[PDB]
Amino acid sequence: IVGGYTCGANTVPYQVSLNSGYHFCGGSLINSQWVVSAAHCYKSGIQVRLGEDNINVVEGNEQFISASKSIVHPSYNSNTLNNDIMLIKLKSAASLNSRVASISLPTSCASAGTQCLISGWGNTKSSGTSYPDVLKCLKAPILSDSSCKSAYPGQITSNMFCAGYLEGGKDSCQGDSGGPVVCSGKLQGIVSWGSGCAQKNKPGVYTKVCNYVSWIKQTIASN
Ligand SMILES: NC(=[NH2+])c1ccc2[nH]c(-c3cc([C@@H](CC(=O)[O-])C(=O)[O-])cc(-c4ccccc4N)c3[O-])nc2c1
Ligand SMILES: [Ca+2]
Ligand SMILES: [Cl-]
Repeated sequence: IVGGYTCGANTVPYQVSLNSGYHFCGGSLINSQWVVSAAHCYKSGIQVRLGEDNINVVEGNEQFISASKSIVHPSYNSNTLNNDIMLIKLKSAASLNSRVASISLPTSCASAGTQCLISGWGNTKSSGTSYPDVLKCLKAPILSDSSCKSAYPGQITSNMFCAGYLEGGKDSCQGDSGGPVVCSGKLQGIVSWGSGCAQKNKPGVYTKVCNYVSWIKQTIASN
């Protein structure tokens, strides 16, 4: 997260870290046995880490559970990153409490101007790599579709939205991918891509979760 702030331990109880010997993507707990992340964060050998703050120290509250299966959206396109969403089922359910809780799926899509909270252990520099130990947060508004399309002409599908600041300085970045964009207490986006991080006129592009609710629900129901 570039230009963000330290969240505070466990203030984002739905945030998860996908780990394969190191943190590679974030994700969101949507129920005690399922997580939502981005399809491009897929790989085998994933361990889901819940209740984390400092990812390099066991401070307590952590639950490390292996993924039983990962379901990448069948229509995911790696070249355009359209349908960049993935569901991960956990081998055993997580014990939910105040430090580990699920976030709700939306009923409606959010509007431009909606303010949301983006979090993750991704890079904090736009020029170079500096990864943090604790979770970083950023408050960012959803931009209008015309501003999004003007910034990424021909690359925005109806399953994406932009959120951020056109002046640069604040954005999500590598390592934040797969994590949550929560607005008014509902999971509205998934960190997906962007051009560099926090560059002027190149905002973050997120997966528009509201378009996948029926799919997420049907898929969980049949697995
Ligand atoms: N500016 C943004 N809002 C933004 C948001 C999420 C991003 N995720 C990534 C991202 C970048 C990479 C690098 C890899 C490298 O330079 O070593 C790449 O391919 O350009 C990789 C991933 C990535 C790809 C597969 C699995 C986990 C990952 N973290 C990113 O999400 N960039 C991002 C940029
Ligand atoms: Ca830890
Ligand atoms: Cl266009």
